[PDB]
Amino acid sequence: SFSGYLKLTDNVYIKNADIVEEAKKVKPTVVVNAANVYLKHGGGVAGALNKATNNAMQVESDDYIATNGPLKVGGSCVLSGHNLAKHCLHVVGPNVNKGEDIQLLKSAYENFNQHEVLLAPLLSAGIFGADPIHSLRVCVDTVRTNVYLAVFDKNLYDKLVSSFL
Ligand SMILES: Cn1cc(C(=O)Nc2ccc(O)cc2)cn1
Repeated sequence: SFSGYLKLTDNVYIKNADIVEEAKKVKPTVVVNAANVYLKHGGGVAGALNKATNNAMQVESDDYIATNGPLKVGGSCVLSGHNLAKHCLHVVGPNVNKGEDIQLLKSAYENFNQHEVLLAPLLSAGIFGADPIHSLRVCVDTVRTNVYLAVFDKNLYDKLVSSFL
């Protein structure tokens, strides 16, 4: 199972880890992708997860978009986890670099409550432009299921743990 995680709360755990390497190791039931509404997995966590699937995630995602249209900011969809997980929960956190409503981050984290356990990144963090300290706070105050957060950046991981209230 998950190893080397620091327990933050009853249900939230955190580790300084590459979520792709963590997914290949754990092979969780659910890996969360930091998706955009178009499921265009170009960069950040999405680009890394997609590259690990040899682009199979993008091929599946394009078929999903062709059939269903784009997701909502704050929404999600369950697709295959390919070689990384049983499922991938593609969750769209607001991208503050695209001027999206930061208040939608709580709605984005609510998607995690539909799954008993997840391996996830901090939503809207990284190239999505939100403050990761704020994202972790929304995560702990919203998610009730067991969430194992992988934070790629060591310096950010240390800042998140040392400032966690
Ligand atoms: C590697 N990495 C660093 C960050 C970061 O520091 N983001 C950030 C954005 C807005 C803020 O108000 C404060 C911090 C995200 N990923």
